[PDB]
Amino acid sequence: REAGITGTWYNQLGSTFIVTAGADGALTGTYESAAGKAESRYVLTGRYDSAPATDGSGTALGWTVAWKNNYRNAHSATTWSGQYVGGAEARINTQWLLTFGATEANGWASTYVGHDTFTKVKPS
Amino acid sequence: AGITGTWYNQLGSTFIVTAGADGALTGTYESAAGKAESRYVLTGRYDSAPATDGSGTALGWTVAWKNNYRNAHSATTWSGQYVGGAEARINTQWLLTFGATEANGWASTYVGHDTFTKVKPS
Amino acid sequence: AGITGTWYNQLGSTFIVTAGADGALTGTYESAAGKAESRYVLTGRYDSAPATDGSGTALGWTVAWKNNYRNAHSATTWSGQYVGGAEARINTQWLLTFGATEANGWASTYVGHDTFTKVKPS
Amino acid sequence: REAGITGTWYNQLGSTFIVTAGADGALTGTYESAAGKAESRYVLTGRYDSAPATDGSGTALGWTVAWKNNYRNAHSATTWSGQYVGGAEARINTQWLLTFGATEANGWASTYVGHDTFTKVKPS
Ligand SMILES: O=C(CCCC[C@@H]1SC[C@@H]2NC(=O)N[C@@H]21)NC1CCN(c2ccncc2)CC1
Ligand SMILES: O=C(CCCC[C@@H]1SC[C@@H]2NC(=O)N[C@@H]21)NC1CCN(c2ccncc2)CC1
Ligand SMILES: O=C(CCCC[C@@H]1SC[C@@H]2NC(=O)N[C@@H]21)NC1CCN(c2ccncc2)CC1
Ligand SMILES: O=C(CCCC[C@@H]1SC[C@@H]2NC(=O)N[C@@H]21)NC1CCN(c2ccncc2)CC1
Repeated sequence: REAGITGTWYNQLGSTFIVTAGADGALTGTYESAAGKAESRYVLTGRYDSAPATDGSGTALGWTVAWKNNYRNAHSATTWSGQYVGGAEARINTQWLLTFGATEANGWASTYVGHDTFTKVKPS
Repeated sequence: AGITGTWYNQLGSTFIVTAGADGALTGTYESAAGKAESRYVLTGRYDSAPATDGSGTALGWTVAWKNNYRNAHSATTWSGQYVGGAEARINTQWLLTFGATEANGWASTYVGHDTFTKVKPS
Repeated sequence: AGITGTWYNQLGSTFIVTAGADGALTGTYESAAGKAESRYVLTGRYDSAPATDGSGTALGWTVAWKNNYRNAHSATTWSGQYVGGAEARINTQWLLTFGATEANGWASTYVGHDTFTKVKPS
Repeated sequence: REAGITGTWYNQLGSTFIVTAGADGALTGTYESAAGKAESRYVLTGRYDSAPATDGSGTALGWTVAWKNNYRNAHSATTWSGQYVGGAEARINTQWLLTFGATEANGWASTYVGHDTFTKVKPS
């Protein structure tokens, strides 16, 4: 739901995902990474299913951060693909792809893959 | 920036995108494959000040597979880079997540790769 | 080497493995999820002379989901590393490919992640 | 089939995949990468579906290379997951994960993802 997704979320790295789920299916907000070549907040934008199934499945969504802000540029971008699962212990379960700029010859080695689990309470 | 325009991948899907001065990607995506018909909204981000050393321009975008005609309860993100030159291309790898229960969540994401060029695959 | 033994992931699957002197991984895998029953053969490889700087030990293995009882026309590879210490773990990400026609090949691979420890998830 | 898979294959990077598909579902052979921190041949081992479906689908398979041989050790391993599709232009279509040794704190950034298409004739 709009209400369930909008707010502040934290992953296992301690990063802070601040998002608003708009009525039109848009995700907007800011991302602060606790890891990598990043400082302070970055713009994010994405999309979510604004009319999810009523069978107990999660709500599919994704978003992108390009790692450039007013302070620095790490010539890279991450996309997160996953779903919101509501309930007592709400979660956004994601897989991500982090691509960094590379020459054509080195393009084969230009994308990391990983996974982040977002919860409403900070871990550890 | 080279990114703005109409692009096609190897499946024949149509990616119509505008790269704005604020680092945003906006536009529409029409998939030639899967549980999809007509155009879907996309939004993303790109590096608006890329390196000048021959590296590509990092970018990503998302489509949620709901429009006025269909809802496939799923979303794809593409992560990759624009490479300019004689034959400009956008090389991507993608993640397609479909809604699932928590118990079936382990099997909820496909991975793949799409290469986009400006040549209509007529 | 620490790798030889019985490991369990967060799904409750059972990975019984031997890390041999020649860099090979051999053993059996029992999945607690999906189109799978009983044990399946696995084979893989690991770095038999890892760095001494605190880095983990890189490794990977494959299961094809055919045994004497079932054939799910699919295979999973796990890629990751062993990290030793008080609570040894094997952190992995995996790719599960299922047989498909060429036309449906774009939608033929799931991606996920499994973390293995030696604690029976009783 | 055993006959279709066994032999020498080439990917778009110019790497050489030499494999034997055994009756027991085993893949064995050697891999020579044209890219990255690699020289000469490396041992590979994997598995394939030795009784695939008869409906026109491909044959699921995977294999692993640890990037250590008699000459060097790059403290890393790649797995390829994919399928053999037989016919006039036989192919092995794969996705891969390349993991390199990392400390626990840097484990989030320890795996590259990519894709290789193997054919019976060298490209370009
Ligand atoms: O580190 C960042 C930007 C921050 C990413 C933070 C990541 S997003 C997924 C995960 N979840 C989080 O919450 N945080 C992390 N970008 C790089 C990566 C590697 N780079 C190269 C360059 C050249 N060769 C190899 C690698 C340089 C720039
Ligand atoms: O097909 C789509 C939406 C269109 C995706 C098009 C894809 S995007 C990457 C690729 N590049 C393109 O240009 N086109 C393709 N969504 C399905 C996925 C599978 N779904 C399930 C549900 C339950 N269990 C298993 C699978 C149901 C929803
Ligand atoms: O379920 C299995 C085999 C068991 C996989 C167990 C997985 S391995 C990674 C994870 N870690 C574990 O410990 N366990 C799970 N194979 C299916 C996959 C989906 N299949 C299709 C076919 C056609 N269209 C779509 C999907 C049919 C075959
Ligand atoms: O390059 C190789 C080994 C050869 C891989 C060849 C790859 S297999 C998939 C693709 N298909 C091929 O045919 N060939 C390529 N291994 C590394 C990678 C990155 N490494 C680090 C270390 C520390 N921080 C970051 C990165 C160091 C060791």
